[PDB]
Amino acid sequence: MPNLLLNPDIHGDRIIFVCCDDLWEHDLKSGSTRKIVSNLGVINNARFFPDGRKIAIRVMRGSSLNTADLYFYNGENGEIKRITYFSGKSTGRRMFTDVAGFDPDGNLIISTDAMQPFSSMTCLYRVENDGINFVPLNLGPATHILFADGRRVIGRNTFELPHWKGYRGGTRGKIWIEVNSGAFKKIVDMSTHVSSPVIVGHRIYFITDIDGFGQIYSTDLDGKDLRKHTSFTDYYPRHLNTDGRRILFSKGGSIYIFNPDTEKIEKIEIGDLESPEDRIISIPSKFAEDFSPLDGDLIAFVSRGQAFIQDVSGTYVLKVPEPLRIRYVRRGGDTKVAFIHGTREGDFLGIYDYRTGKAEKFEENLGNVFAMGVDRNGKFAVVANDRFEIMTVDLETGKPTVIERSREAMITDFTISDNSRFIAYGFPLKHGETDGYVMQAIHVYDMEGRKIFAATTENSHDYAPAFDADSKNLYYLSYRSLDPSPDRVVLNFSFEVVSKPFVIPLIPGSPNPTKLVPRSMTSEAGEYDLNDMYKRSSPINVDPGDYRMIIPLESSILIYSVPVHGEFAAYYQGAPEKGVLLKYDVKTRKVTEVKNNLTDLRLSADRKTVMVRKDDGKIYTFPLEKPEDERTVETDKRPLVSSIHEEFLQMYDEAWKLARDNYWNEAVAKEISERIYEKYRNLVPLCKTRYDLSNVIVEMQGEYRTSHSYEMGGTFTDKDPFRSGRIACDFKLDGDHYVVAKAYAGDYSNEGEKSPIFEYGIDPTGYLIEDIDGETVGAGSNIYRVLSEKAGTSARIRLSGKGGDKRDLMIDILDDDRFIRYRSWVEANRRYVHERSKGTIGYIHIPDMGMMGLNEFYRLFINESSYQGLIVDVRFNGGGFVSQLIIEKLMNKRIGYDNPRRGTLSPYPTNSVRGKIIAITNEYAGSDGDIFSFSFKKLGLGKLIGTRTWGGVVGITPKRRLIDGTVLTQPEFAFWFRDAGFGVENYGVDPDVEIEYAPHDYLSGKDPQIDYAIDALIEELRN
Amino acid sequence: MPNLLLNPDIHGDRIIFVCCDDLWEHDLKSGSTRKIVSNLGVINNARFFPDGRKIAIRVMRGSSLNTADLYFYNGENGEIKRITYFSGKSTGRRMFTDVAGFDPDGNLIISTDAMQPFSSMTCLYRVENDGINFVPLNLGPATHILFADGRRVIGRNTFELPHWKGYRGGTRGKIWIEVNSGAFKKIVDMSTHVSSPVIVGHRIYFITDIDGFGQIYSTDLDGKDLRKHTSFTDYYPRHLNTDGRRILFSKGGSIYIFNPDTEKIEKIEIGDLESPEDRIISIPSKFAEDFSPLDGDLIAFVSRGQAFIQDVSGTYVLKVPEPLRIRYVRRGGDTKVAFIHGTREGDFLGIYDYRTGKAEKFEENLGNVFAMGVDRNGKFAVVANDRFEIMTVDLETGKPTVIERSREAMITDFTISDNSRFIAYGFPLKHGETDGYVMQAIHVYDMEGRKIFAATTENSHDYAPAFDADSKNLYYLSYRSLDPSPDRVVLNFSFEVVSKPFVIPLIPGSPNPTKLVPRSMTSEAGEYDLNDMYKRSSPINVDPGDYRMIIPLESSILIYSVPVHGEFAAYYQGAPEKGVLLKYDVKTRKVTEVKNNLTDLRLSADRKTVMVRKDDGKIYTFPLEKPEDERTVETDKRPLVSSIHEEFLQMYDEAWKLARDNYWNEAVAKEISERIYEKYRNLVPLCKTRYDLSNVIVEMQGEYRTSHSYEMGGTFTDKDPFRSGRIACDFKLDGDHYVVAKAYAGDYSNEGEKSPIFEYGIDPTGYLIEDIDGETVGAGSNIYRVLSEKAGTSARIRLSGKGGDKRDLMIDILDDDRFIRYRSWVEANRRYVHERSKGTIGYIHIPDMGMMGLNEFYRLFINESSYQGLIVDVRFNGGGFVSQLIIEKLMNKRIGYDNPRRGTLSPYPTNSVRGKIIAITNEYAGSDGDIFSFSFKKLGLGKLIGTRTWGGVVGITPKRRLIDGTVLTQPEFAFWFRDAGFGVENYGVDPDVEIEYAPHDYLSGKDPQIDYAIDALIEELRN
Repeated sequence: MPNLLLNPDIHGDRIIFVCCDDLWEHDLKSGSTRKIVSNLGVINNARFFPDGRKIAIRVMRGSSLNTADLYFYNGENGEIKRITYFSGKSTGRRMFTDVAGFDPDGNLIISTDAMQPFSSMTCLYRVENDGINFVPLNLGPATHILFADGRRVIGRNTFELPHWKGYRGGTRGKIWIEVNSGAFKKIVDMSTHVSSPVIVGHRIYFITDIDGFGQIYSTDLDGKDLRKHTSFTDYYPRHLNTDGRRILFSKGGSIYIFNPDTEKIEKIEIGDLESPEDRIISIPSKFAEDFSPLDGDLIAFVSRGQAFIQDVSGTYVLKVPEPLRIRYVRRGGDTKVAFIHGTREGDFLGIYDYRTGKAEKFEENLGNVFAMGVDRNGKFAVVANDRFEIMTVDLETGKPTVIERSREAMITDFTISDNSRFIAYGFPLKHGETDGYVMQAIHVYDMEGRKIFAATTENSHDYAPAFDADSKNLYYLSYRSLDPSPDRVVLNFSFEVVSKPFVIPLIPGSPNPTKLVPRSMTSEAGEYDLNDMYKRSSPINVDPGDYRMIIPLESSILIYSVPVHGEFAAYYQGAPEKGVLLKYDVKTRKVTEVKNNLTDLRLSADRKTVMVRKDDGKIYTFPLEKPEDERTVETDKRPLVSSIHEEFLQMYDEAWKLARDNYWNEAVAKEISERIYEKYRNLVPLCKTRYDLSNVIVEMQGEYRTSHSYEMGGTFTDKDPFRSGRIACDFKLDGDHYVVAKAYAGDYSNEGEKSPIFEYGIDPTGYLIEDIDGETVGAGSNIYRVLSEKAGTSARIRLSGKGGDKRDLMIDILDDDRFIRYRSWVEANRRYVHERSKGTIGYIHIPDMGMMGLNEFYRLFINESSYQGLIVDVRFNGGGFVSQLIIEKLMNKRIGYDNPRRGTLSPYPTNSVRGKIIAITNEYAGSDGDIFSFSFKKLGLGKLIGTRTWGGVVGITPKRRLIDGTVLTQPEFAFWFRDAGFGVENYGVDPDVEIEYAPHDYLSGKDPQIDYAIDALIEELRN
Repeated sequence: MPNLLLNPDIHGDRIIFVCCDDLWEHDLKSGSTRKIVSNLGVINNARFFPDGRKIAIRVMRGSSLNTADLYFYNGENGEIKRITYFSGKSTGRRMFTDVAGFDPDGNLIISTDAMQPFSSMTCLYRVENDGINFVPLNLGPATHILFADGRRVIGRNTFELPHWKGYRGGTRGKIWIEVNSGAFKKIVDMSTHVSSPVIVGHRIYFITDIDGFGQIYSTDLDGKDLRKHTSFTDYYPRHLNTDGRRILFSKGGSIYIFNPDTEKIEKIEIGDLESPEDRIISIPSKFAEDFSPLDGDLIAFVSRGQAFIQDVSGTYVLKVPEPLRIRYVRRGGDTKVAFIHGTREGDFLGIYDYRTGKAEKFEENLGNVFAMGVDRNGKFAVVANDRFEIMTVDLETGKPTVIERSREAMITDFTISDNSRFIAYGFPLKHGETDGYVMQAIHVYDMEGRKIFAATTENSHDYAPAFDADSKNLYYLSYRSLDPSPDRVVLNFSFEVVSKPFVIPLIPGSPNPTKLVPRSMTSEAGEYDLNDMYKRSSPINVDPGDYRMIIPLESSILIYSVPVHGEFAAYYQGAPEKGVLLKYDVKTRKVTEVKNNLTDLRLSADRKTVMVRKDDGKIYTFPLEKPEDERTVETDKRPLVSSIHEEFLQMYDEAWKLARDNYWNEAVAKEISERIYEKYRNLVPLCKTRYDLSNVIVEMQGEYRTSHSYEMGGTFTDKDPFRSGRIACDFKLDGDHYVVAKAYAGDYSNEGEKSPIFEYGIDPTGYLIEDIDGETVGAGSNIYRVLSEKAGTSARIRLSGKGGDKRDLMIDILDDDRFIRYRSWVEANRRYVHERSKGTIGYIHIPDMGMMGLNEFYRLFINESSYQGLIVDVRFNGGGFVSQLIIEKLMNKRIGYDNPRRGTLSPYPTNSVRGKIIAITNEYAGSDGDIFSFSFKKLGLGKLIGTRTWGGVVGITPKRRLIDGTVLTQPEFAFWFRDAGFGVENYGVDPDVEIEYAPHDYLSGKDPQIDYAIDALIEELRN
């Protein structure tokens, strides 16, 4: 059982590399190997210093390796020391904050965005005093910095891209070079991506897959004389590193060597190194899901692919006796529960009796199940697959019977009548193969006569169907109560609270039960008749809002309400939505609160037990009759047990299946999948850590050669994320004191947009930081570290300005100051554009096409839209989906005015740009950012200035995760531009005018992109 | 900066050893070193298998390394695997559950007490199927098992004893040997302790300090031909281990080699290996203490030697700017706090103003301070030292002035009048230099006239003095309200609730304020007169109970009550005592509850703020006027920061000082201390882990050559303790199924004394365990592991007995079953003694001389005391202090009877033993156990049978701990037996008849000690 070796570095006979997240050293001479450093978290890069004595190491921390920082290793005394306290943000695809290289003097040059507004601004910094001070090289963003003959060699976006093989977009790795002690020239700019550059002698060796596969090449210090050296076919080579003599690298999990002279490729022998305990223990709550209430006051829940029947206490627990991957568990009888078991083949229905033991599992495939339920009389079950089908499976025989198939989306919202006769469900529809919206009409299926009826019309969104106990009327919710709500910032209106409940008696002639129509004055007791029942529909007198569930009770109705709120947290942090359980008494027609702070709710089949999760993450349970009596559902009593190798295989196959099942093009999928499966499956057994699995999985995802194949979430370590103390400032070591080199601030009156020092009425810029919380900082005291240890609290900071000016304030040491830096940048550029255009041009910047973008666009769109000209800077735009909405705005043309008796003119439309517009874009703007760029030109809103953009317009919508919480993504929505097709994908967008931003432009402190834009508009504004 | 190397093992050129809790391997040949295993917790022993390929490792877990288990290491593939799930209990002095040796076949033999009733029964077991099955060798308790010429060599109690150099007690390490394929003979039994035995050729090499220091010796396989090989003088050698050729060992932190042939000693070169981050982060709550409320609703508290001023929230925190070791912090003004700083020299008073910054620290030494307080007007402070002095320190000048010095105990209970004029305190006294009890009388000191007065008489215990706001009357509590409470088991009575409050008006003529004597009917307003004030004393009408504090308020009085409760938990688990704050309204004379679940309480100087800790460990704070409004005091917001090397030095010096300051003999102390200081201080800088420090400290404690020098508590790891699933049963692998070899049970009707399976009315013995919680256990499934994973929960266990008998019950998987095994043993021996003496002899066993002992003694004393003869088995007795109480019982002689008209005779006394008594004792009974043994003979209660006992009769009473919570102990109370002196110490007690318990006696399954006892009594019972 060998390991998965990777990311090596060489120096003489010694060779360091990574295995099991730890760092190892190998001596070709003796042939021995040893672990030189461990227990620091997950390590992915280790670099030999010039002398070959010390080693710079990049280690990641946080459950999902969302944070990272650099460490030093002295192989002389075995000393270990943290160098940076930046807590750089990183993801699988962009593992920023690493070693850039070493300067001639033998000093370490790092690449980080810790002090930058945009993650992609991984600017270069020279490390001094072991992390005490940091001197910027002002060469702009870079991933590698080599030196040759006194010439700086810069590698841009030159990190590996395993997730996207054959990438040819604008963010492809490129190489520049110095020519005139300050002048730079781009020398390697192939059609494909260039990664991991090295210089042996006077040639730069790098990797690219221009020929269709990853190989090693080289060229003189002028990007000329290209040569193809290796000819691999098994796995792409990665992580090139050298010592000046030979080149080192990794492939398919082994460490190889390439001698530039001999041009010979040889594999290093290392054999087995480490085989940790395969049987691991996990905490059920960390991976729990699908919590459901059963009879006898029991509970059912799924975790890490396993299922359990336990009591609220968590003291008596039973595991369902079934192999890996239980997707769903559902009450199917007094002591019987029905489950959904998934395998590489698909999803299958199962049944288990936690009393006897009988667990006969079916074999009839159901495809990819996403919803499952069982009638109250354990006769059959209802299932929804990704084929958009809703079906009934005979819980006795196992024969699934398709009832109806939607052609727009899955039928996951359904309910069964208590008498097991009707099945009401939401049926997504469209009235055209290209409609912009998808309607949803409730459908009712009758088990007798086997026929479908329309409970609702197909003009809006009707959902949450639910029958009453006696099964006499069908209740449901709908967004039909249209009534606009005003926007407090932008002239606009939205449908905020347009949800309302309705009812439909299954017996014609019977009135709305909530209308309290005296029995003596009605003549019900007719007979079921579901024909044209959508005509008998009636609403229930309850104020419009945002309802997600309706539960009909004897003399009351429970409703789940979701108060209006922003979507920022939900969009970026996946933060759960907050609701509250409301009660409506039919008699009194009064509403009340039953339970708040709910983020999820489930209800028993008997309607007597309620199970819910609150905003605190915990799960509770209480009787509907006495909601005051809730208990906490504990599950962390019994350890969760599993096998790494069994889970890793399971996880690989699922990742491999989703990638295949969700790829936008089914054809390409059948081929790529079938051609990459085995190849990458053989590496799984070499994996010992979640990080090992990641390497295998990502490389296999790259085999689809498309954008948006990401891997997020998942548990990679038990190490806590790195902390970084921030006060929105820039420090500089000058003598024996740290000086406030810069004090970031954007809109003083906005929230969280300035150095917390400003609250004390003083701009820290220029002042000298004496000490923090008593401890003196400076020449012999790392301020970065001290601040790190105070992150998230308030500390006393003694400062000193001009003269005898001395301050001693309680400052809030923030955990992050990115946004403050972003806003600072935007406001700077905004001030710049005004002054240079003599107050005739506006400025607006769009960070992404998500909630934040929407925020930033409108934040300035309301003050900048009425200038002679407008600059819509969309550089570094991270994509999203709201581009269409922003374009729609800019699309407006001013065609009139309103003349008031008093006041100023009112432009019509209001959201109309006054004059000429111009867009700025770089290679760091992609996805929706790609779409926005192409559109801006295509619609002729103005000229596009900058550099070709990213080029990944195949959207995604993940709907399933791995048993460890990992959320993988698959390019499922290919964007097709009219008169261009899918051309944008794997290419990007070409600006009308290309304005490069060379390393020398950064050294001169000039932005050639924004300058051109401004100067260009002034020219157009001469008319 | 080198490391502290230790506990090595050798094999050829390779040499494994421990450094920084991790295991390392060194190759003499190449001279290189590497860490072969880490992150398992703290490792102290590593043993090479025969083939030299695999390695057995013993690792400890739990904050205080209170738990341990064994792991395997395959140097071929680098596989790691946990072998045992016993969760063996261990302490610094007795690190049980380790590798005993290897049998001829190359199998691992382990020594553990996991399945034994007494910790000292570290019986031998052969490991099979990598921990699947365990086969007992039935050779009795052993620490080492070697083999030579087909002869078993057993080493009893042969582990190292660094804490007690020159130990010559009965538990001293000894060596036995087989002579007749079943017959054993003791061969090495020197006067001193023999540790770490090895066999090179045909000689056993071990270590002993018979010459006054640790050295290596050897003798033929007959304990003959003694030879002294080494002649060290720097540090004792430890952990001998060999491969058959050369011997390996450690000394003063280095690894050495000894060649039996050459007889040459050589040091192995290893140099620096690991130097972790010196700056560590700790959690304040984990080491907090001395929490105190200040003004402005602020809080003060001490942790890990540091002090802080923070708000209840813990958001605004200030550290007191003072070097290590702040013992106490006390409010001394609006923004000023007084503190007690400790150094190697002693304790000193200090003052800090968290507003300005002025922190002038005094230099006048105060000795060892244990109580400190400041008047309400920040003029002076009151201090109590271990010299038994109470003094006033001028908070301005610094001049301490001794007021009074007790000669019995410290004066820690004192209070200052609000007007700063009187100082009331408890003054411990005796009316004889040999009295059995120490009385305590409240004393009052007047700052004006400077004279002491007697507030109370010296006939009992008067405490908790407290003045009223106006400083007109002095309140206090006393245990004078004598009134006996009946014992529900043993004919006895105790003073349970005899506490009551009293008051003393400082102005003669003034009545008891609580008596509500109409002002119009009294003529107070006299003048202070403290003369014969103890005559004016008066009680306050409040029911007797167990009060710890009394707080006089305007029209009410607060009293801290402690409901009667057992002391088991408090005695063994140090569990805090539970109290409740009560309120007494002077007017209504009615009592009420203010706050419960309190385990500690503090009160502001203004009597308006209350700070308390509840049984949940958290700290709260609430206004006395509105006790319903309490907030939680948080402190874990700001990380606690420190330096390992600065703390380690601090901790060493303190451990070194306490050891010196508390040794029973001052003379011996001055010499030993001064002679061992530097020698062990030079090792501190080599320490990197708490375990490294422990090694140094323990060795230095051993330099006192006395018993009771222990080291408990302290934080050694962040690893959670090992878990062990137990159901009071013994399993045996038979084929492919585990069989219940034994089902332990003691008194079926008592609590926690039988296998939880019994509750289902079935004796598991004989049955076959099929599966647990679904998972099948047996040949290919470690039941020990499975049970471990269900510890502390209830699991479904399928069993199978004779015929088609099959059970399926929900069993409680316990975390431990020691007590159930102990009770089983006692009951077995009890049943045995009855049957063999034909029902004429009783049996009683005393496990220790603590609360449990008291429990077990009376548990059987009431049914066994009236037989013709009695056996008081006190083997394995762990000591304590209640021996005197048990003797007093047995001391009773039956001299009469009560003849009833109906019923049976009543013996007088009731607690009188009917006839002849006989005691059984082994080397595993010590301390009070030692005292009991000597006494039993000395008083002639009967004969003593067994083997010489432990020999450590120098008691301890720790009263101070290290900044990391570590609790060190120092032999402070030397026991002097009349007509024998201190002879018992370092020797033990000699039984009238010596009955050894050889290994062959265990193999025959016979107890020669209990047999002799029974047979001997029958002989005496012939009269």
